[PDB]
Amino acid sequence: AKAKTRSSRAGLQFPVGRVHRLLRKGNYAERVGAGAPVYLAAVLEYLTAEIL
DNA sequence: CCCGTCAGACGCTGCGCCGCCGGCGGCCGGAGAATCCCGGTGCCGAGGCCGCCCTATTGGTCGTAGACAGCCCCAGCACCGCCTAAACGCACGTACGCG
Repeated sequence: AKAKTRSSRAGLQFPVGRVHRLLRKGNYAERVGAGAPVYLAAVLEYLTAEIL
């Protein structure tokens, strides 16, 4: 089997794979819906793009 | 002759004119003092590149949040009538305010 990054699978650049781990250790919740981080990383890329 | 009336000239008063002076205002010239570029020079640090590995991704699972399906029932909403305090309009005037 071959693996592909999730960021590409969303057509995104920011590290969905990394940021998902952050909420897991961030203790904001005990369980995270897998859909949430993909949404989250998308937001940041929009925000960062807006400023520069 | 002088007074009296009216008339005419004088003196005084009020005015504008007249010239002077001042002040003001405006406008400008140009010094000149900064800022502003403009070009020459040289880094050091982006940026770029390479090694590498730890984490991200994959497969599987399993068990449990949570949907959802259904349900009861409070209590939020209508509305209805009677009441009056509460709101409203104006009427001054003086006092904050603004210059």
